[PDB]
Amino acid sequence: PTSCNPSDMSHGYVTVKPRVRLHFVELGSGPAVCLCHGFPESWYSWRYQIPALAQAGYRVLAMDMKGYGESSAPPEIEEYCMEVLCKEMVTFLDKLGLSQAVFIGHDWGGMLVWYMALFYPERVRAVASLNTPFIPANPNMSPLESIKANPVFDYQLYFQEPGVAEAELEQNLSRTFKSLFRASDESVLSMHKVCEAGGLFVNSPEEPSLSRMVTEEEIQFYVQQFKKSGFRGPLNWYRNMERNWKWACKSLGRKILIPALMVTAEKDFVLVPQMSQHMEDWIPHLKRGHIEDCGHWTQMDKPTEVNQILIKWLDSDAR
Amino acid sequence: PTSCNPSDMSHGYVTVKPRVRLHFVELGSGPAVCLCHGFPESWYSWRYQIPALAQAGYRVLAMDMKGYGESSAPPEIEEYCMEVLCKEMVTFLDKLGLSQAVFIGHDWGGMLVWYMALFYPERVRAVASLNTPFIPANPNMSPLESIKANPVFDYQLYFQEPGVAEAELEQNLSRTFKSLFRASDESVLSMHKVCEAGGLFVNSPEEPSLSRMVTEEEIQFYVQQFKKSGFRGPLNWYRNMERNWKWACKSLGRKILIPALMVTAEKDFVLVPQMSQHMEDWIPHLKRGHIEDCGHWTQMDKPTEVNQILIKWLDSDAR
Ligand SMILES: C[C@H](C#Cc1cccc(C(=O)NCC[C@@H](c2ccccc2)c2ccc(OC(F)(F)F)cc2)c1)N(O)C(N)=O
Ligand SMILES: C[C@H](C#Cc1cccc(C(=O)NCC[C@@H](c2ccccc2)c2ccc(OC(F)(F)F)cc2)c1)N(O)C(N)=O
Repeated sequence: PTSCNPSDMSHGYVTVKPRVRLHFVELGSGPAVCLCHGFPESWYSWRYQIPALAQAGYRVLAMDMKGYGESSAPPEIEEYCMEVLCKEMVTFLDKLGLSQAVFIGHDWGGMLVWYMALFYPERVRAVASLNTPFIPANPNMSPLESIKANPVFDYQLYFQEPGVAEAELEQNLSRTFKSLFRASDESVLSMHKVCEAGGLFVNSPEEPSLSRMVTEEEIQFYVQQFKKSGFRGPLNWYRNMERNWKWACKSLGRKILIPALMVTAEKDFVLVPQMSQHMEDWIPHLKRGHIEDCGHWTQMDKPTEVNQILIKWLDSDAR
Repeated sequence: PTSCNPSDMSHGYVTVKPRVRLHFVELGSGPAVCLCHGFPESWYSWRYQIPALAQAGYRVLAMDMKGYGESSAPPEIEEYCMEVLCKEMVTFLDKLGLSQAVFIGHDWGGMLVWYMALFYPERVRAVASLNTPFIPANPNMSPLESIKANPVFDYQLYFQEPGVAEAELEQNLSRTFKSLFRASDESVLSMHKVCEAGGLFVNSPEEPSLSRMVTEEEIQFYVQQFKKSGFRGPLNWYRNMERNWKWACKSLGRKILIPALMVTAEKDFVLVPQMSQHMEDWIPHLKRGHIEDCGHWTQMDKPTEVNQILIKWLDSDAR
């Protein structure tokens, strides 16, 4: 599929709070579709979808999420709780004069668009998530306890204390992104026992090979983006589990009634497809896509499949 | 009508050439409507139309024209010929992924949108001009000669030599804009015999009163905008008459066939309504509005009337 060159894009900026402005890239005309990337990514993670969606007749707004890229990265950890992040995205729509938008997210952006649909359905025309399932909060089980009962989420405890994971991820950015952005069959990093091994990359090469999914030029773009604000803002998305849990609990007796799509990825070994298995009981109008041979980095692993799934669903359920 | 606060707007930037980026403000969803201001104005001259058009179901893109505001102001005079300006606006649409837009202009922006419709009709869904008529080039009469046969366009000869009008318009910006932005019954400046009187403001108060059309805060916004690049870029729009005439002559045997609207203003003593009188012979699908008691500064003189005319025409002929 056709990709984006960053300097041939229209760049938009919206101030949603005194020291917080959101940056986005904008392409096409038609119904507004807002794309929300995950950790640790960029608007550029949507590079294969932006031209394709615009060509299909949508107005694509591909965000730099708060903490990333050209968006502001306030220093405070609580600025990255889901409650604040969602209300800023509503303000974003307000300042653009958009009554509604389709929201499509991946990874942490998938979590965000689910909560947008849950708490601001009147502002969400339709919602789609790649990899990230929607699991309603259990008001009887705290979040950090649910993380210890699952060993693959152990890197999340390593991410908790400010400054620790930042030093490792920032020490060599090219190594960081070449180590992360890999197909499942190429994966080089261990998510289990990160805390007993000292860090996330201790048992990965100092000069890793380039994944089949990405070019050297595409890696260097992410590198350039993360030189701006570093990893603190991105990591802060993980540092609000108790507040996110308390907020999510305030919604418990309610369903998501708007058109919705869940896209699972066969080889995402962290956000595994089985984690989505009873989403229908909460989301009555939920539709599904599923991508075989697809790892965690869904948009760049299987861009053609992603594009086909999204455009078919947009054309029937969002338009 | 509701106006705009500049800090609650979404701001967009598009690079159309190596050292030229266009700034615009963006509000609403629906068909793309691009608003092009005149001399010496700003996107903010559309402040009463932007919320109203967006509320009526349009996606408003209100430009800072090249040379103004947050848009680039390259130094070269030939960068502001109509030929270059229009091709940049096509590039603008290209980079936004817009196949077409409605173009609405006033004053020099009215001239620009007429030439967009003439040379790039496939990119103009519909075209509207406030005050500025469309008069096809006379290939037998040079432009500076046509200006001497009309005494009201004598300030245009004063505008020709670089640096001269700049010194007068820049010497006190608040005085400049308070002197210009006035109703016809309040007008304080003489357009005739500017060159024999030495300048444009020689016979106007050093501390002029504030027009009924504008507040002190609105004046100071223009003042702040013109501190950025000064008047050279704006004045350069007048310094390309021979090239604009040669380019316009290349189109001579052709009509404008797209939906079109000409809005005349009873009390614009420079762009007088009579100047539009045989536009129908060139623009077969031309419709008309006419605003009584309206001077040159149409959008802020009669904003409610302008809004009503534009929305009625957009809803029938552009949508
Ligand atoms: C509320 C709270 C939560 C949450 C939550 C929600 C969405 C996403 C994430 C998340 O961590 N995304 C990063 C995954 C990424 C990664 C991992 C480590 C470091 C950097 C990047 C990765 C990379 C390769 C890979 O390949 C494979 F699959 F491993 F082979 C898989 C994943 C966390 N909570 O407690 C519960 N229960 O939701
Ligand atoms: C191709 C070439 C051309 C052209 C062209 C096209 C469109 C617009 C203009 C233009 O000059 N716009 C500025 C008017 C403005 C002004 C005047 C002087 C200084 C600053 C601002 C003004 C202010 C108050 C006012 O009030 C009233 F009506 F006077 F009472 C009227 C006008 C020139 N050409 O040779 C021919 N023939 O088109």
